[PDB]
Amino acid sequence: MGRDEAGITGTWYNQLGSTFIVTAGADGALTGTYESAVGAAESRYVLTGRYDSAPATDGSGTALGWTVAWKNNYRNAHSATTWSGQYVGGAEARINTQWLLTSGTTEANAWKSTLVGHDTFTKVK
Amino acid sequence: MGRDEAGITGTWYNQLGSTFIVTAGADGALTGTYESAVGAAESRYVLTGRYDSAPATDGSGTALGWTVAWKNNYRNAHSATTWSGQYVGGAEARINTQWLLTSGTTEANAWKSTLVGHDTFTKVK
Amino acid sequence: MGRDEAGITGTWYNQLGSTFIVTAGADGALTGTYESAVGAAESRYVLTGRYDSAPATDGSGTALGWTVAWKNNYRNAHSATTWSGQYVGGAEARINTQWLLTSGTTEANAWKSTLVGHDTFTKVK
Amino acid sequence: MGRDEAGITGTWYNQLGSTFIVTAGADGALTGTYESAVGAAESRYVLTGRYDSAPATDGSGTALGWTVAWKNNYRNAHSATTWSGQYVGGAEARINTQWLLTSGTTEANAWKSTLVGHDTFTKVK
Repeated sequence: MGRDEAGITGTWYNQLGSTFIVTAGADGALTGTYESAVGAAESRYVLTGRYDSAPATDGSGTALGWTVAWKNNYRNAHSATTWSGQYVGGAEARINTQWLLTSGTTEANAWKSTLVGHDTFTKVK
Repeated sequence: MGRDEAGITGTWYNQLGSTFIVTAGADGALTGTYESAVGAAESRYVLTGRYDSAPATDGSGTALGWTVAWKNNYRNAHSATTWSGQYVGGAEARINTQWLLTSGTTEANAWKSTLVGHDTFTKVK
Repeated sequence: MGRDEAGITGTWYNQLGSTFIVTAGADGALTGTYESAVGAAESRYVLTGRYDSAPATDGSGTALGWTVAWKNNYRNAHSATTWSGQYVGGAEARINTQWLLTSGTTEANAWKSTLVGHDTFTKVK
Repeated sequence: MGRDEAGITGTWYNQLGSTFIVTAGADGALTGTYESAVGAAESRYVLTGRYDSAPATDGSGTALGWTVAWKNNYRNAHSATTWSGQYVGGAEARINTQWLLTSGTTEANAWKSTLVGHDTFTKVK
């Protein structure tokens, strides 16, 4: 099994009130669902990603990332977000991320296609 | 099938000489392998991601993203990159992306954990 | 005078313990000094930037940005950070930012030249 | 004088057709005007920034950054862009940047306040 397979697997909540439900595989796979509290989103969306299944043992976090394309049976926002970050274990376990949200645009509007931000996920709230 | 399922599936090359091999599923799945020409990388790494399988029909690109965790049997760089971007079809087809590369760090070094950049992928070179 | 000239001018502190001392001009100028609690930095560095001197009156924040090149008489880290964000007034006044920190690199290493992060500045601590 | 004071000072053009006119001071100051070919912009805007006036001599680029707040006598877009990058000298001299464009928003919309992109500036076109 992956070192933080147990630590990562489960339900996570960010500062916006969004819900991230993920299963970490022994090989490095992340699969689950994402529900955003904001934006052009309704209900759950598929996510997939990857994590470092053999992280450093020096107190460093565990690198990971995942993607959601914002299409499900209720809604299509013609966009995708990727979160890139690290898992930090312990009593106050966290996933600290930065994200890039790209919308489909014409070539003329591609300069304004991509939003950037940061989400912190915790096991409570 | 997804609108750009055929357009996205295949081999792509970026400005650094890296090779992105991807299969787009009808549902929105991206699976494949990534080989970086630079950095702490050797040979192929698993990737997974998502794309908008029903994009707009107004000339807009197709939003997508994917993740690579930089661990395989040869090397572990304790890091993950996510690419967020859009596919643009046509004779000069492209995937234009921005990326976030997070390394596992201690809490003290988390401020310097994340690199940002941009890759443009084409079907040739 | 600028709408938030009074609100912006002064001393600000971020989550890392860094100190941002700024004067906002009536025209949109930002001038001052920055002292980082982390990284390849010692003592104060010159900063300059700009802010929207006539922001919206709908409860929106006030857009602004500034730059520090990390050279002073004590130290040169061959790098520059830009912070881009907005000022939010009130009892819990804040400047919420995202930043890009570019280091001078060879062309071969340019892909790994730029760090990204986020700082929140407040009037206390 | 700064090592690349002469190299940086002048007129630069990016891939969008925007015009960046800058004077580099011996101390590290950047002052000038910016004219964007795209977005909510008309004519010239004030810019200010900083550069490393004593860069490395190992073939590395010269770190720099600057800010434009998008208010002038013609237009106010309640936003600011910061460019962070490096100057690379030679026959094909370039300023390679990444940028963050923050708009003033309500707290509810702050998650979608910031665009990210990349501009490459050259002395011709």
